[PDB]
Amino acid sequence: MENFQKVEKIGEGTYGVVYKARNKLTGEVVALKKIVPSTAIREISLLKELNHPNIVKLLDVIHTENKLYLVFEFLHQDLKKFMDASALTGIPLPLIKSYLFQLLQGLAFCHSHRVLHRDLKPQNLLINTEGAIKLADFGLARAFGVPVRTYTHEVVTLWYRAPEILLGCKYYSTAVDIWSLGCIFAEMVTRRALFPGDSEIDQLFRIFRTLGTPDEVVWPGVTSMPDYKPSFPKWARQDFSKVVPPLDEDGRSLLSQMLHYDPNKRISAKAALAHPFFQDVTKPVPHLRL
Ligand SMILES: N#Cc1cnn2cccnc12
Repeated sequence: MENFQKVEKIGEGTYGVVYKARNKLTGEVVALKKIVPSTAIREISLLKELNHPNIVKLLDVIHTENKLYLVFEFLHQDLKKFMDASALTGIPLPLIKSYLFQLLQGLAFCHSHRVLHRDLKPQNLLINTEGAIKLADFGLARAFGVPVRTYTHEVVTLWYRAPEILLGCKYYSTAVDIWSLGCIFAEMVTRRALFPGDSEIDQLFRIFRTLGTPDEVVWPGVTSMPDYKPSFPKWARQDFSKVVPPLDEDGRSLLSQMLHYDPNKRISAKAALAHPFFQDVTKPVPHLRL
């Protein structure tokens, strides 16, 4: 693209290469995404108007030469590297709470417009020096489906995937995003992924092992989902105090609601913003290494 000067490759999404680049007329540095169906162009252009302080701004959509490029605001780090970087000591809780609170704000906005992310994970949560956290690639899954490999044949992570998706539900809701964000929340607290599955059954069975094999008591209609099998092992549910120590009562309460099996029982973003866990939320600034 002639108006852009590629500074460096900085990623490789499900969708393709991500470059840091600098607008040749506007001086602007941006994230340049290389990704043509009529539908997909009409879906992306909706995304241009879906603006929020906790959503990485889509600056431009360039359709030229049957190539598609998306230009986003550039942020210098993602939550994955920040988490690796804070492995030895952990993210201080007040910072974890701030990030969760901002991310729920993002989702509450998106969801109010009936837009899902579908593929939340630490690598798509982008952090700045100001104590801000933003959701990247929002709305991209519906525009281009969610691949098993990346264009680089990289394996797409299952770790944050909701059970109803794993169980073959076609028509899933905004609750899928709540699940993922609860998995990330647990991960920030404990410094280990909650459910690090390396296939779909392994991901489903890691879920069942911590939370209990769902049944018709806790999840009405589960046994009639497309990929449910009566032969599932029946595992007992673990208590959360074992799952996420040393998270406090409020956090653990909030966490369990974000991880309800039944997508209709699972906490909404808007209702999670009201949880008393956030009573004393503040906005710390992280110490970063640019
Ligand atoms: N999409 C996107 C995006 C915006 N800023 N970024 C920095 C690093 C990696 N990806 C991005």
